Order: sequence, then structure tokens, then C-alpha cells
Amino acid sequence: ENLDAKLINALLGDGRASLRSLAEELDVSVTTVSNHLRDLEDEGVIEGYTPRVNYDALGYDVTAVIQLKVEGSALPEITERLRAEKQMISVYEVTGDYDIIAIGKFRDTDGMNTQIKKLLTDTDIRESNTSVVLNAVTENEQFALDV
Amino acid sequence: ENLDAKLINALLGDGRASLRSLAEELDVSVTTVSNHLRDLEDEGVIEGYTPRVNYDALGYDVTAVIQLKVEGSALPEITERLRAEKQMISVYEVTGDYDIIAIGKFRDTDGMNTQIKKLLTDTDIRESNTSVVLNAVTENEQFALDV
Repeated sequence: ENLDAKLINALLGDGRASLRSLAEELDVSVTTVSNHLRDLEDEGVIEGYTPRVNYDALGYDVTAVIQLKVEGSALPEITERLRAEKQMISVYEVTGDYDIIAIGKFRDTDGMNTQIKKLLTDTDIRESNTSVVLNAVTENEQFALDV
Repeated sequence: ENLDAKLINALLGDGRASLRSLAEELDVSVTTVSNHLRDLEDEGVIEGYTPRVNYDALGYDVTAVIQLKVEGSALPEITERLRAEKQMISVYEVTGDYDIIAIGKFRDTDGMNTQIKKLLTDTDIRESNTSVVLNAVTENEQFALDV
């Protein structure tokens, strides 16, 4: 009864929980947990597990939201460029005047400016706007599923 | 040599690897992995572990980037209001004309419109610009550390 949702909600923020702990938490067998976890991964609801890394602690002191205006014919080129840039942790094609939004993590202001100058070598970026993050109140905080 | 970094890199996209698997991959002891992971978690470099959930698979088909302009004095209450809405998975205070950027996941276009309309009933909001995501090229793809 809504076990998958409760299992997902249990792993949220506790993704290295043991099967024994998950089983105790959901009042089910360890085989039941193992089975449901396999099912959810096989169907692609759970894509994988990962640590939440504090890049700030590792010296990536600046996050920036980068907006770009690029004609559709040139989106293939700009998106490939952004995929090559690992510090661009999110890349969105979006409606509106700016049709790319990207979020990057940089060592400091000089680093961010360097990465942007490199990207602006692409002449089909006709307009750009950078917003520097002053407070990340919430970042990629996955919501619990309705049970 | 850069063990903590190789340990984090190992965990990326493999967040539930056994201590044995991690130890054999890094060619160190299970005891080494355990203590280094405990310290990385205690220093706040690893904030926790989580599954990568596919919300499109759970019926959350639509993503939007929401830009808001509020007075600084209102940033605290708007940020808390947005953090309360679990579907807002990112909330940033940023520089520029719009001092808030938020990212929300929604069941569909009608669900997004309803939620934004309610949000824009907040009298602290002086300007808004909602960009609907046409293609989520990359989303919270954490990058490997230099080693």
C-alpha cells in the first residue's frame, strides 16, 4: 500500500540506509525492500544514488545563473559547449527572450568571468545576463511523494 | 594522493556502493573508506546521500524557472513561502533586477499556472517572469573533483 512512495520518501536524505533499516522503517521484510528497490530502478523511477556534495566547502565559492539568447539553429552548438563545461551543473532550454538558463559553480568571481568570456566567443549568443547567487536558500531539494 | 577527491568521485553516480566495493576500487581498506567518509560528512563536504528521482516518471512533467522582484525586507518571507512549497526544488536570492530565482516542478501546465497565480497574489512581489522549461538538457549533474 503506497510502499514505493514511502520507500522513496525514506531514501530521500538517507540514501545509504541499509536494507535492514529500511525494512524496520517500513515494517516489511528485507526481501520486500530489495524487490521494490530493484523494481523502481528497473522502471527508471530511481535513476541512481549520489552524495550531496558541498562544492562551497571545496572552494567553489560562487554560484551564478547565466541567461543566454541564442537562435534555435544555434542551440545544438551552445548546448554542446555547455555539456563540455562540467561546472555547469544545470542547463535548461526555456521559453522567453532568453532561451537558455544555465547554473554554474565557480571558484570565485575571476573564474566565473573567465568561463563566461569563453562561452561568449560563440557569436550566436546575441545577449547574456549573469545573476550571482547571494544566498542559496534551497538547491535541488527533492520533494517527498504524496502518501 | 587526492584520496578524499577520488572517494567523492567514486560515490558520484554510485552513491550506494558498499564500503568493500569503494575500498577495492580505491585500493584501500574498508577502515580507510569508513573514516574518510565520516570525516567528509563531519566537515560538511558530503551533506548527505540521496536517490536521483525521475519526477517525469511520477507525473511531474513540467518544470519552470520563476524570476521575482521583491524588496530586500521581504526576501525572508518570500523565501520561506517558496521553501514551504515542496515543488519549488531550488530557491536563490540573486543579484540584478529580479532578486529571486526559483525552480519548480509541476504535474502539467494547468498545475503550474494555478500555483504561480496564487504566488503572484503575494503583495510583496513587484515583478515576475516565468520561463517554462522546453528541454531539461542537464539537471543537478554534480561534477567530478580534480585529481
